[PDB]
Amino acid sequence: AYTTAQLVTAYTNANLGKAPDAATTLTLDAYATQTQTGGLSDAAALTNTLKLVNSTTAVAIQTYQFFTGVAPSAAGLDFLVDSTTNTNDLNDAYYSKFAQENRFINFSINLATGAGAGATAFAAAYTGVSYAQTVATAYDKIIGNAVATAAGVDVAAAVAFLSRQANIDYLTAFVRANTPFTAAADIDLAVKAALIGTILNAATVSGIGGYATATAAMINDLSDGALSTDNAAGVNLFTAYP
Amino acid sequence: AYTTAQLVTAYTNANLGKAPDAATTLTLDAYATQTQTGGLSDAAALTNTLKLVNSTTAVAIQTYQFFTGVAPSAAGLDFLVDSTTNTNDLNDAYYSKFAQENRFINFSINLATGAGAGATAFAAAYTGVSYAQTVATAYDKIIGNAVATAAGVDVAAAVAFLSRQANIDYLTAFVRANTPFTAAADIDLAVKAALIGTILNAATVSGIGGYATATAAMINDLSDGALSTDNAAGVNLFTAYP
Ligand SMILES: [Ca+2]
Ligand SMILES: [Ca+2]
Ligand SMILES: [Ca+2]
Ligand SMILES: [Ca+2]
Ligand SMILES: [Ho]
Ligand SMILES: [Ho]
Repeated sequence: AYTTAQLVTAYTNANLGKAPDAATTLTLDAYATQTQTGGLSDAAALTNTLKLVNSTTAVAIQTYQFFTGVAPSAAGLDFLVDSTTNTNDLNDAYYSKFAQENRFINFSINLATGAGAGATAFAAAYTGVSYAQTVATAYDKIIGNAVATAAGVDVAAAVAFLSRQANIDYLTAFVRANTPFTAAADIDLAVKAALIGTILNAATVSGIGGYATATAAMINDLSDGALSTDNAAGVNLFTAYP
Repeated sequence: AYTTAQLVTAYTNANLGKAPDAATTLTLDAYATQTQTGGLSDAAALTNTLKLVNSTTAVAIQTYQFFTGVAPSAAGLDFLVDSTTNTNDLNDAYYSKFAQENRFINFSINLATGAGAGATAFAAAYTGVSYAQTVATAYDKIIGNAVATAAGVDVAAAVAFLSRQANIDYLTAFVRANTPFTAAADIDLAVKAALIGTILNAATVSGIGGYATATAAMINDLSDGALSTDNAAGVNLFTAYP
């Protein structure tokens, strides 16, 4: 049985020192009183609390891992999510009009195609490969292929959907309008980055797959105030949380 | 098998020393003779007896808990329900023309928006949140969300109903006419209080949910004359009756 004052501290540390909105406080409060009456177990309540930190935090853990091969350190996460120094950060003013999806896409393009940390590596790996393959391989990397089928979701129907011509056209226009790219190669390259972003979203929302399960465990460890692993130059998810 | 003289004592202590009306005596009598013939079990008869004390007592236990975080002590309950000192009390002359519903609404507005004990806390918690969210979160706090679905009642249909525009308009007029509030903020705040009141009624009438089940157990303990928990400065329902 959690006091409503414990669930807010668990939420605050997950959000890296951002105190919850008035609205969400009421949501947390419901989860507390549903544990005092035994209409909800303890572990269940805590998971739902940490589910609310998806947009702010999970966006920074997941994308960094996929592109640079390592999740940011606790100190680094602070900078990306909730800081004094970064004027514009994930739980700040700039981003308050981006949905969950457009947050993932934003982070992806940044890290991948710009002067970002992942640019040189992602540029060499995904050159001269088709949209179809980009999606298929990435789907398997993130969500697994075996795991998805066991979970009951049909892989073939999902991959086809993401790579249909209508989808590609939508992104092409999106990337052309928003990003300062004009070259034919860089636009192509950025579209791929946006697709992988879309997949990361689709992963974290369903809870299936390796990426989603590890990120959940990192946020759980981060909940209590102190991150156990906390290597100075980044934590590799798959090493630390088996 | 209960003698009709035992069911009246069980009713009297639940009502805190108010002896039942002529009409209800006849109802209790039926419940007695239905236990002597074995057309009704013992526990069943006693529950129905205590179901009749809903309007008078359950109104004071439930509302106090929701707004001040603690049900009133036995001594306090006496004051609210059936006393010499309080000229106007729940089972007295003032309230004899209020239905069950309007009793809940009355108590809510008192405790929440006035100079009542809950004013300062409720004022800070429910400021700058919409009608929709007020209802949704409160529904879950009181009735549970998981519990309701298992019980078979569809949550979405019920919450939508409570927050439909027609409902809000009815209350707005109601609050404006009855309460001495003229400010635009206080009226807004009082409407929310009235909604939560409506939900408390809807809870106690169906028997579903954490709030309703605990209040039933407190009344059962109060039935025999002596309240076991009886902390001087209030009994927290969810601690005392697991
Ligand atoms: Ca900032
Ligand atoms: Ca930890
Ligand atoms: Ca009196
Ligand atoms: Ca007792
Ligand atoms: Ho922070
Ligand atoms: Ho009394």
